[PDB]
Amino acid sequence: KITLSDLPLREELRVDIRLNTNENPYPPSEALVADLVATVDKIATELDAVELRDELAAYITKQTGVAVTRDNLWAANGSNEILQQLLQAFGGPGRTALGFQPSYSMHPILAKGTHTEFIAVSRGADFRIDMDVALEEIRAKQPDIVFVTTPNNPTGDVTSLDDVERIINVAPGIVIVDEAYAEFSPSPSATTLLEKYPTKLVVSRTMSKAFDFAGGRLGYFVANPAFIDAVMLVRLPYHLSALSQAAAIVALRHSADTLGTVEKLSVERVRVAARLEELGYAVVPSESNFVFFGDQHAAWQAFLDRGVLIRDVGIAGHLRTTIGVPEENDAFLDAAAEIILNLSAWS
Amino acid sequence: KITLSDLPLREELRVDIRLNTNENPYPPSEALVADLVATVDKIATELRDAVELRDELAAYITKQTGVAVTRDNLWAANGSNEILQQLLQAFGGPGRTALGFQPSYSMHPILAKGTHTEFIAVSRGADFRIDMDVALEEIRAKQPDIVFVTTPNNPTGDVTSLDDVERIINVAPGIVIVDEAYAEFSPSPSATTLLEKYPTKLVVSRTMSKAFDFAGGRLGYFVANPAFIDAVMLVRLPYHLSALSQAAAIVALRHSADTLGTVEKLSVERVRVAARLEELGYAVVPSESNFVFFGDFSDQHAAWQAFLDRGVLIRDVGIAGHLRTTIGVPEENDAFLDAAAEIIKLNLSAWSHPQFE
Repeated sequence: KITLSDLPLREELRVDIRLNTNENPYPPSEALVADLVATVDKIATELDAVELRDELAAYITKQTGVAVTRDNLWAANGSNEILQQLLQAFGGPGRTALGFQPSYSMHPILAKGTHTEFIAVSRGADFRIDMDVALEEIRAKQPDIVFVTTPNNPTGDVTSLDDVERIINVAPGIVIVDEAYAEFSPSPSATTLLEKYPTKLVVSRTMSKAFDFAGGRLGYFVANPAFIDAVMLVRLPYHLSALSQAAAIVALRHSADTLGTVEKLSVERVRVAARLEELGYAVVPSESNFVFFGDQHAAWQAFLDRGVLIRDVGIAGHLRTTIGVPEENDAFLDAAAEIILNLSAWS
Repeated sequence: KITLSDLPLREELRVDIRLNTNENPYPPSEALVADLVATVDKIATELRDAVELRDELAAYITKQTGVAVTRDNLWAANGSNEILQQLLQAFGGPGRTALGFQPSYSMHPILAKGTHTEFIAVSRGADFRIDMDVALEEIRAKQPDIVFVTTPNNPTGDVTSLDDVERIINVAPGIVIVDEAYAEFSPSPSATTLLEKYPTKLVVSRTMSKAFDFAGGRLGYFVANPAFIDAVMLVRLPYHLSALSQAAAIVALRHSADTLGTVEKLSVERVRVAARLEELGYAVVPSESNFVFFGDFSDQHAAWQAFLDRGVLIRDVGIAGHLRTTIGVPEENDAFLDAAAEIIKLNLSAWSHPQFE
């Protein structure tokens, strides 16, 4: 009986209240569900994602205030797939992508699958991008792709558009601004910078943190139309099924009810962060649906013992709690107050 | 005007009766639709690696092929292209090659470009079957890391025997992907029967999108030794397949019995359409898919226009002298055969203007 070692693999490849995944805990609207079931019924009975892209452009126009059309919009099965496609067109063998740590956007499987070398530059002690290092490294390394995540995961930190523009101007290739968590932030979108940096800027977005549509998922990006032409050369034909498209379309036409719940999540974040600081925790200012706090795996166990699952992102001294409904949020705040000591590391 | 040349692109990247896409034209069962809407409602209201879908796919394949498999032999992705991409990422890629037999639709050029696998093509013989001497010679010569065999083949409809497949496997040094996208319509046994014997080499690729119809869901999958699931797990995008996509595929699978009845009906109709084309005087490649590949036209695009003029959309696959008609409902099939009859005595020609620079 055979193991992986026997196959010709490429050699380089050798409980109750859960606030640990960064998703919208609120139930979907009756009108959403109703539209969903009626749309599947119609599609189930049988009579490049143009319609979905119209809808995504509409959603972004109203969300960001930047007027875009389907020509600026590109959809895939998820954010990882959006990024894969961009790395295939603009990264890959002999090319590099540079990002700022800690970040969840540059998943290692993307490098391996696309053969793009990933370069990491540490954020500063405040978990914010250190602009002097950032611009020096980009100028040193001439990376083909620069990633900026804002708001950042796991830290929640936003980077100003002025700083983003700085990064774009020194960046020789493309820049992917990852706004997965942008819905929860009051700050303006980098979509406002597209007109000025058409050959460079791609704004990456997702429906999977704010929306909830029968377990649908959708990653998308906003860019100059030429970027759509580019990823069309690498995208898998019929990558996006009619079903996936339809269901994303339904979610997007009920986005008004979705944006009400993200408003509620955003207000609750401000609260949870403040209270953590009262309790004496050091909390990175956030504009996401989560908080990054501490000064840890032991602490993570403590919370779990009290029936509260948050996330250990493997970053020393800190843990990430995603904002939930208020009862969940208080239940978290209870555990955290009492969770505040040393203990040594063995081999 | 800003264009694609202004971006830092990788330099190598620089009517009524439609019988032209190879899908099942029959309506879904009321029970299917009912289950689908109830499932989505349940999932929509909100109470690791597609394990449940894979249990159900394994059950399907066990019944269909007769070869006993579990979820550990089964791997699911959004479609066949995605299944192939993942395999090429694990087993192909920079410095490696994949060899196929033309004409075939399985090795899409975008797969080569996205994965950086070099594709090699070997021509099928004058009968549109794999010419085994040339096949085995070229595998020997090239030592390709991946060999593709599509059976039934698209666009030709031709099946390759398991004996010939085994010959190909034994000379192939890397892996062999047998693409059985169209297998449901064929009476011949599945290469899943060969899995036990060739665990380190053989992957059988399958899809639901030709036979099933489930709210515009799509689902590609493969059947193999469990070690192959371990392999593609290293390259697959986490959460590549949505709960929704999985759910819907599971509903289609639990109503398979209804779907298999409609494929039976499509398969009987194929035998008819093919025979009648041969009566009319058309040369028809023996098929076991849901389509027929026929002609010896002078200008086959002209012929394609003729059919369309008569309200019948078939497919021009850009192969000289031939066109591909996918089998539909019997009325559609007769409507096709009518036009086919009229067309076989015309001396159609419709040259285009040439390329002005």
